Amino acid sequence: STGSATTTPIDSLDDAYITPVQIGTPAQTLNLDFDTGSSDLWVFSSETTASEVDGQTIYTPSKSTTAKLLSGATWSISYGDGSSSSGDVYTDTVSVGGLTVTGQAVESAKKVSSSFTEDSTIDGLLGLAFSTLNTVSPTQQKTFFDNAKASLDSPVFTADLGYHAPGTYNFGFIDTTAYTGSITYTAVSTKQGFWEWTSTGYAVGSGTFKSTSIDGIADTGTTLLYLPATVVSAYWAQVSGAKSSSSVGGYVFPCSATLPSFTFGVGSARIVIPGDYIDFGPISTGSSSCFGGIQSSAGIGINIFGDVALKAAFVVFNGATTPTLGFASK
Repeated sequence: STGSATTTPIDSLDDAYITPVQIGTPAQTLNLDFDTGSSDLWVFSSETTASEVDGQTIYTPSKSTTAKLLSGATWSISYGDGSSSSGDVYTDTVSVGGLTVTGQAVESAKKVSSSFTEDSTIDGLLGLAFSTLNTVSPTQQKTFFDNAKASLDSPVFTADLGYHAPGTYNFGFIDTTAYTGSITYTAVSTKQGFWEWTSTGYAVGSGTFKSTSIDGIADTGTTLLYLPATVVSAYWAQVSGAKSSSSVGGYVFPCSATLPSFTFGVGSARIVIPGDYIDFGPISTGSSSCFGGIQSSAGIGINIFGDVALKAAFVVFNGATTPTLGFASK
């Protein structure tokens, strides 16, 4: 089997991407944030505290003929941005882009933090990291990908995120029309439960490539590119007037600037992030200070190749017995 679904930016900045997901019988379509940095499929639901729902579409298990309470199971998750959610669990039929999994754990939110309530465009998350990170207790559950894997034509999914445009998540096949050149594969460590890999270095604009090992995670659920302070300082030093603002919470730059590109290494291959991808616009409405898309990972404890980096590539998440990542230009 295979699946193929379009993923759409939630706003003009590409702050996140939503993908329609069918849950239950008859289908209830929710728009979920596919997150390769976590391993829970959780939704706004009929059980979510009413004051914490503001425009999201909800899953109502009582209206699904295939829903079953997973008796005694609970979940509770905290993300890198300080957001959180928790609740109980149903199993139900879940389809993505024509690929169906029966008996998928659908984590029904009873509580969500303010950042989730305030984002009306995101109806929940679909985690695509390793199932070792799934928070369901006392019986840990499998991700949609892990449950689909055995049925897929190839044990892979691919992320093809757009810049200010829709893109695609495919399951079970590699669309050879969706990228240019060849795919470079690189090793993955699953020790922390992430798609963790080591970049071979970086360049700023037209500058020379610096060969240096940068361990980090491929995380579709993180907007920005978070790298070591040395790397980030070297980037922003090439932008007149850029500075790190403790008041704003990262590097800002004059909105009048033209940003340089950023290159990262994948083995001997190179992925170029155009400068425009690094512009996250005014810090507040009407400001002439703009927020940067490359930020320091200092204090986060991991480097994160978020959407800013991933959207510059066609990315293969190879879930074979020995997992690997692949990157291609596009």
